[PDB]
Amino acid sequence: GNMISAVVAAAGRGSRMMRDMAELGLEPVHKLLLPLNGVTVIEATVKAVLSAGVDECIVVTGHRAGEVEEALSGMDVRVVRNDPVDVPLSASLLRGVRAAGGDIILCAAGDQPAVSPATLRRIAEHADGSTVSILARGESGWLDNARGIGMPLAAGADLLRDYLPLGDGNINPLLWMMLEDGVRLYGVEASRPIELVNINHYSDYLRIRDHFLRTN
Ligand SMILES: [Cl-]
Ligand SMILES: [Cl-]
Ligand SMILES: [Cl-]
Ligand code: NA
Repeated sequence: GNMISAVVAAAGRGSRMMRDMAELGLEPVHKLLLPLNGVTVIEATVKAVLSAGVDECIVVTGHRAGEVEEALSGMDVRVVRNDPVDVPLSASLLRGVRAAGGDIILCAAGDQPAVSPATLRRIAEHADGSTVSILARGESGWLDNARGIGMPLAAGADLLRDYLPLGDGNINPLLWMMLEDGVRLYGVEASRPIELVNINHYSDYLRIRDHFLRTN
């Protein structure tokens, strides 16, 4: 409880979403660079994380890093690039955690821009050295499963440094590993289910954009 660092994973490909755009006869745009709220998806995500009151925000870049970094160029973030770039989400998070000063890390997906600052703040507040907190698929409370969950989450930096090097690369298998090991996982109910939407398909982006257009 001395310092909270955010790590935003903004380094991955999003081939499915780009193909979706091509299949609509649109020019594909990488998910993080799609327009949202007068800015880009990635700027929206970072703004939410900073608005959650973290002491610093690390952003991990890789895929199309030049463009993602240019999108963020006005923002108060510390950028670290994956090199080599072809690493999975867990490795991107690890690179970010390596760059973070804090004892608690708030891990967020760059492509999940509808999480509110208030939800992120609640997630960060429930983490400690031995407790992982996470955006829940349903109601708040202790979790005995990791169905339908992944990001954002918060955890002790030492705990993340022990778990992130393990597994296949995806976050969800690590959460199941943690539960098997007896790690306490606390689910925080989303303000709105839109907060759970990561941009995998173009339809996910349109769903988020529609929410943003409604709420200004
Ligand atoms: Cl918008
Ligand atoms: Cl770097
Ligand atoms: Cl701690
Ligand atoms: Na499509």
